[PDB]
Amino acid sequence: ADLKVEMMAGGTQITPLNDNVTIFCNIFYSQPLNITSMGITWFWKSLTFDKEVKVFEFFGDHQEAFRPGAIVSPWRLKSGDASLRLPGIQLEEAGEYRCEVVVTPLKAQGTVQLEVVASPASRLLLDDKYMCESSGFYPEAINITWEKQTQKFPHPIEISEDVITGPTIKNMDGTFNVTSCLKLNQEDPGTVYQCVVRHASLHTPLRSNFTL
Ligand SMILES: *[C@@H]1O[C@H](CO)[C@@H](O[C@@H]2O[C@H](CO)[C@@H](O)[C@H](O)[C@H]2NC(C)=O)[C@H](O)[C@H]1NC(C)=O
Ligand SMILES: *[C@@H]1O[C@H](CO)[C@@H](O)[C@H](O)[C@H]1NC(C)=O
Ligand SMILES: *[C@@H]1O[C@H](CO)[C@@H](O)[C@H](O)[C@H]1NC(C)=O
Ligand SMILES: *[C@@H]1O[C@H](CO)[C@@H](O)[C@H](O)[C@H]1NC(C)=O
Repeated sequence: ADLKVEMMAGGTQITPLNDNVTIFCNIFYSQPLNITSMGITWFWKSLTFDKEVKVFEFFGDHQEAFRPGAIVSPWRLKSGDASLRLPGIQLEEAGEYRCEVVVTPLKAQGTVQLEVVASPASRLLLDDKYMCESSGFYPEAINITWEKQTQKFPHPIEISEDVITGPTIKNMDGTFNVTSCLKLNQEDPGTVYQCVVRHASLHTPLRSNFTL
């Protein structure tokens, strides 16, 4: 084609909740481009609702953002960069974004999936039974385990016996919490107990420790 659009390689963009995101869209055109007579429109739709809405409409003479703070800048366009910036991205803004460019009579488009993730914060509730509460994470998938390091065997051992993890619960802001319980008793002195939280938003597991 004479007119093409390239989005993020692979089709998916992941971003931390509340960060300022830039969703890529680069224009390729085989003939000289009049950026003042071109049209760029960004659309959004939830991954479960086929309802699609406009996020930003650019026309050489004028521009309109439908989601506040959203911007495609004329200066980036000079290098064919039609990327959309969304300051302070929210969980509800995850889903699929379509970039559509029109250079009459041609039209080109590209789509990308935006995934917004929130990292869990974890805390121990030690006041027989000990708890570990992880909170404010998104998506719901999470793996909570417990491990222990004793003096006699100085290496982590995962505790599978006597661990009951409660249901994942919903927060009004759209994130989730989950609490895991460790039952003890018959223990050696100086053992370090650890609640280990694994989630997609985490680059490394979150570990919270305590001794008795
Ligand atoms: C999910 O966990 C969070 C963190 O513990 C809970 O938020 C706290 O709620 C208490 C009780 O109202 C407040 O005093 C704190 O200020 C909150 N902590 C912070 C800093 O966010 C939240 O209540 C839990 N959600 C559910 C569904 O119970
Ligand atoms: C997003 O940009 C704003 C500038 O308006 C800045 O204050 C904010 O911290 C940025 N977000 C992050 C966490 O990088
Ligand atoms: C670019 O488009 C604008 C609006 O149609 C027009 O005024 C201008 O002459 C064009 N530039 C060219 C083709 O030199
Ligand atoms: C818990 O122990 C692990 C391994 O010894 C350590 O990497 C981690 O930073 C500790 N966590 C805290 C909150 O001190």
